[PDB]
Amino acid sequence: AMEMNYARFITAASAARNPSPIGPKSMISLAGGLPNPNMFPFKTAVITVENGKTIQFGEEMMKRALQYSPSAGIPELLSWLKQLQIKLHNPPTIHYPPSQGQMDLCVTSGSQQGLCKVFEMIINPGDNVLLDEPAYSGTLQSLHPLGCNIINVASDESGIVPDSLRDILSRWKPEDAKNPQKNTPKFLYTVPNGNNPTGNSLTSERKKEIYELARKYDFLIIEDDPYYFLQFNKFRVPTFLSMDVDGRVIRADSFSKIISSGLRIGFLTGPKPLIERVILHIQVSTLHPSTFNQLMISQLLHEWGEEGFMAHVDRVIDFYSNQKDAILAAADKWLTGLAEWHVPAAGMFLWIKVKGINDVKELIEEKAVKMGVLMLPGNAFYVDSSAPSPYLRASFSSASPEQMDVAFQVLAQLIKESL
Amino acid sequence: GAMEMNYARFITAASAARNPSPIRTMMISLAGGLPNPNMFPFKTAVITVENGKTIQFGEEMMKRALQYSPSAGIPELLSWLKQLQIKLHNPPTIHYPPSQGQMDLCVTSGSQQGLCKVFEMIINPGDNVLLDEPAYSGTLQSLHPLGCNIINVASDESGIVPDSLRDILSRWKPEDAKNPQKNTPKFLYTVPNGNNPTGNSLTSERKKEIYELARKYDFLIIEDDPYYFLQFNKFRVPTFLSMDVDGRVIRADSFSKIISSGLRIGFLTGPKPLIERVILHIQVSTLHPSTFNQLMISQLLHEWGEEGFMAHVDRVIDFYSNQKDAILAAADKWLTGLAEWHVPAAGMFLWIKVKGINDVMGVLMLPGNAFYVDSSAPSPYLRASFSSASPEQMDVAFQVLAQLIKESL
Ligand SMILES: CC(C)[C@@H](Cc1nnc(NS(=O)(=O)c2cc(F)cc(F)c2)s1)c1cccc(F)c1
Ligand SMILES: CC(C)[C@@H](Cc1nnc(NS(=O)(=O)c2cc(F)cc(F)c2)s1)c1cccc(F)c1
Ligand SMILES: CC(C)[C@@H](Cc1nnc(NS(=O)(=O)c2cc(F)cc(F)c2)s1)c1cccc(F)c1
Ligand SMILES: CC(C)[C@@H](Cc1nnc(NS(=O)(=O)c2cc(F)cc(F)c2)s1)c1cccc(F)c1
Repeated sequence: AMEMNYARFITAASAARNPSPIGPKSMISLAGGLPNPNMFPFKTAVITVENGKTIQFGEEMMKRALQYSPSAGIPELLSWLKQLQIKLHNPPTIHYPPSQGQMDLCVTSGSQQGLCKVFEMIINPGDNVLLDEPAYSGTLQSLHPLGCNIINVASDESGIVPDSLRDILSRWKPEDAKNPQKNTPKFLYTVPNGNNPTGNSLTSERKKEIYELARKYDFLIIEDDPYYFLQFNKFRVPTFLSMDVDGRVIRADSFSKIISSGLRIGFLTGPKPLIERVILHIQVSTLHPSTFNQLMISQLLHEWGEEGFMAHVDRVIDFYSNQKDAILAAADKWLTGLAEWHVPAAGMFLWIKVKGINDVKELIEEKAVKMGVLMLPGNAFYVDSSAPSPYLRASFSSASPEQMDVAFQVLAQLIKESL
Repeated sequence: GAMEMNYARFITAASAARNPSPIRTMMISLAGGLPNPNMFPFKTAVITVENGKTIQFGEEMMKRALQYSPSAGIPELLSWLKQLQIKLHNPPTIHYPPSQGQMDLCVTSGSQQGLCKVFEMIINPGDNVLLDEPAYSGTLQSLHPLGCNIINVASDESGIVPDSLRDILSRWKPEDAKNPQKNTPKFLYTVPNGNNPTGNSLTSERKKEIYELARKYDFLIIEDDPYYFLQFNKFRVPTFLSMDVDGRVIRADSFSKIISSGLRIGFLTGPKPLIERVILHIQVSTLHPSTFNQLMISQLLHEWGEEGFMAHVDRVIDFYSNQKDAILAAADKWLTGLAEWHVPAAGMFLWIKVKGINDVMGVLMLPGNAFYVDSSAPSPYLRASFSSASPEQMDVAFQVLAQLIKESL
């Protein structure tokens, strides 16, 4: 375990944040001075749940659900998720001292809130960041105003190529990480399972190689992993968090694809000194994630248990895997000869390279639309969105087999008559 | 008439660099990245509402509630709130061109989210900001890491004293507002009704005097108004927004004291170029406020109508006014000649100056220290909460406080 200097990953503004000058701690007991919840108009709730179950908010629970709650999340959700992270990832940092990157969790208002806060905590203008393009548009949109240089790491069907990362890092010496003025990268960001838009996932062996490069040049890994629970291989690949001997990994998990996107509940797992910075920023922004929505999820998860949760996840994977089977069969049918793709390892996107056409934006935004078919041009997933893209992101989250037949029959036509 | 605003002046390099999503460019569509909501385990909901009513999310409505939604908020809530702001405040900027500061509204994940993003949009390190201490601890905690210099404007039982502001601003010539080296204040922040922690509220005439100075030295007014709907006398004071002929007011409204604090639904009203910067920052952080929680509130507001909402607010004001009376009666009984206090005009707090002591359950009592920029400095003040203590609890709590004061003198 290498010693971490967390202060180098914390901006002046982030470091300046202080805890508020304001038995077992609960808002039920400690909210006497906060707004009186008897004034709130919602009184009880029943929410039906799959397999003929319910969640009930009685009068007391409704008052809690409608009241303020801690910035890091409700304690019982944090506690249940801590145990989930232990079971799934057994992170090395569980019992490290706080100052050495003890594993710490924060519930966030979506995972993207967590990620944004992490990026803001770290990045000064002119810092270098590593990621693999095509990358999620939200991440690129988030990094742009922070004024970092984004250095693109090559990727393939197995995600980031370690040799590319190695080749990028050879630009510095390892000892340059001790010299702020050398500007060695502050972090590597990646989506390690079912990258949006590619559908590609890292292997265990590559993750080990990337982790060791992160030690060698002393940078953080931001493991943005919203499709962790949507891997089609039922043996889930070990995560960067699971290898994190140094406490250099910040992991973002999301409920958005398995439980609800609209509830805006995700969570960060990472070293305590960095997670604390994020919590303090949350505390002066959203204050906390919706108490009501946390209680819906926390109650569901407590009633399910870890087995029930994982069973749910399995049923979600089964649905998306059948959808993947269907979209790959339409691709096989119509696009063989006219386009390239890999089988998605996780998530909900098929990434289609159109052969013999430099850009596909006109092909969609005039020709495909007019034929009642829309897919997404690839340009949005690069730092330079004006550069030509031969790629299309096709979602298999919703469309029927019949709809995928039509869309791809229509795409095949337009590819033929555009060559 | 209306002065021309240079909104660029109030937008950092970082905030100005924010761009909209290329997926904004947008029938069998495989283009979207929405997860399939049929996979989500919550299926329907029934939520009981005060005075006998129910709110129902059927199957389709539940799938919407559990799914991503627009960044500024759901259209039904946005339109209801827009019409609320037009009716209450008649903002002079309603029909201005977008670039001249047309009134815009965003639903936020609580009002504080809106305010934080506004502060972040505006402040470079070393900028001057105006506010009245004692101030909301959360605002001070938000401003500290941005590295602004907080200039304290004097205040009293009627809030900010315009003559202090006048005197403070006279340091600059008004032309200095166009000279970045002079570092004229970028904004004035205040809580105009029921200031946390003082309980004091601005008067109509002072608000007009403050606005006049804001125009002359060209600063924004950040109107943080979460106790607007807890005005005890029920004769509403005109807002800074209602006098905002220039589009220099950003207003924060909260549902935290009247509908729910825990749902994290508030709203931000302001000039479109500034509100757009806040929306773009939201788009890369929370994305939007919870769709479920927005729908709860929107369904409620629509079954109530404006009349149901105001009847609700009316009963909430009566409850807090009755609490104010009880805490004041407790204070009269136990604290006269040991302490001093003004009658709160709104909100949830009694601010108590303890006589003789240089520096300071049931009723939460917090030292005054937490409401100043310099929290290490001695404070003879206590902030006492009256949101929930019963009359018996107030009686005991102040009996105890009187004893502690007497034996410490
Ligand atoms: C919503 C606001 C009111 C809270 C949010 C908070 N965030 N973290 C907290 N930590 S705690 O007090 O130790 C705590 C831990 C629990 F597990 C349960 C509990 F009830 C209390 S309280 C707040 C924010 C800023 C200033 C302030 F005084 C209070
Ligand atoms: C979580 C607990 C620990 C807090 C509860 C609080 N009670 N009053 C508070 N006032 S505040 O920070 O100004 C505030 C008022 C609002 F209305 C909203 C808001 F976001 C913040 S915070 C606590 C702190 C100290 C002693 C104690 F008994 C309880
Ligand atoms: C109508 C609006 C509400 C939709 C429109 C969208 N449809 N597909 C998208 N694909 S995406 O950018 O790759 C994406 C995928 C996710 F799975 C999650 C995510 F946050 C973003 S964005 C929306 C949804 C979310 C955020 C947002 F800016 C716009
Ligand atoms: C809670 C009661 C006491 C109300 C009494 C009112 N005072 N002025 C009002 N103006 S209005 O144009 O009739 C009106 C009515 C609506 F139904 C909706 C709307 F947007 C505007 S209604 C109140 C609200 C806020 C602060 C306060 F001091 C008093």
